[PDB]
Amino acid sequence: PLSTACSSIYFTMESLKQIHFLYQYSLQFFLDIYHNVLYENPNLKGVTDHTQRLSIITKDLFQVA
Repeated sequence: PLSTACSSIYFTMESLKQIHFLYQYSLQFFLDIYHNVLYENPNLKGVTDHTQRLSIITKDLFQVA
């Protein structure tokens, strides 16, 4: 489910260029977003239960993106 949501966000982000010419986003930028959510996450620190970590990861992905 997280991977599906991640793909949806990136493609929505890519198609966002239609409403304004300025919004030109590359794949590397979205990869940086996803890796920041994945690696450098304050909320993930101190949590070992995987379900809670995935909930934190998806919420933080939405917010950080």
